[PDB]
Amino acid sequence: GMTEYKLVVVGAGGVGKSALTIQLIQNHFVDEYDPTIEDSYRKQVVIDGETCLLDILDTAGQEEYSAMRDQYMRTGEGFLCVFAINNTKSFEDIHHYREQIKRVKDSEDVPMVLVGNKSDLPSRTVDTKQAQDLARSYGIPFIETSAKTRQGVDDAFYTLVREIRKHK
Ligand SMILES: C[C@]1(c2nc(-c3cccc(N4CCNCC4)c3)no2)CCCc2sc(N)c(C#N)c21
Ligand SMILES: Nc1nc2c(ncn2[C@@H]2O[C@H](COP(=O)(O)OP(=O)(O)O)[C@@H](O)[C@H]2O)c(=O)[nH]1
Ligand SMILES: [Mg+2]
Repeated sequence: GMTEYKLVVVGAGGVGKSALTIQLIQNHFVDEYDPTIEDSYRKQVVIDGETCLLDILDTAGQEEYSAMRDQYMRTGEGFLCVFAINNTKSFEDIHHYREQIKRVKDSEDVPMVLVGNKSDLPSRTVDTKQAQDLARSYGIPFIETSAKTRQGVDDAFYTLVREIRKHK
């Protein structure tokens, strides 16, 4: 049968979670997507010759640590932790997202990828070395993306599928 992979995109508001998700789903850059919309989107993709079904949850809204929200995030098999390379605060928030994923999944080795988005912009404030070194501290991959040009979009999502495959 066709394997379905449940992927969750997390990170601060404004980092480009919806833009990255829509680039994967529509193959189009969407510069405007209601920042309050949290929803899931499916796509069949060929990753290493295998057609698999991706189910992408694009998160949104304020933090809520209820039993119901934890139950819903626990359905995720892998997580993209996204920051924007021109927003230092979004990068400094990454550790909080990683800690919450580890808590709900009750595991130290949840499939996860660090994503530095907005790589097309010249206003960089987070050095690539700092981001690579954070991924190394966590023992995860780091992917540089741009939802605008499509740089790294398949690399981010497909690496996460490969991290789920190795974890199973
Ligand atoms: C979605 C997620 C999550 N979202 C946040 C979140 C959201 C908005 C702002 C912030 N800010 C951090 C920096 N300080 C200001 C608040 C943090 N944290 O984790 C990440 C995945 C696992 C789980 S489980 C659970 N109950 C969550 C929630 N709600 C989550
Ligand atoms: N230049 C550039 N702008 C981006 C990129 N991704 C998102 N944006 C912009 O960043 C803002 C936030 O994007 P959005 O996808 O709504 O972020 P979300 O709140 O994390 O879902 C919008 O103004 C987007 O046009 C990207 O890779 N490059
Ligand atoms: Mg959004």
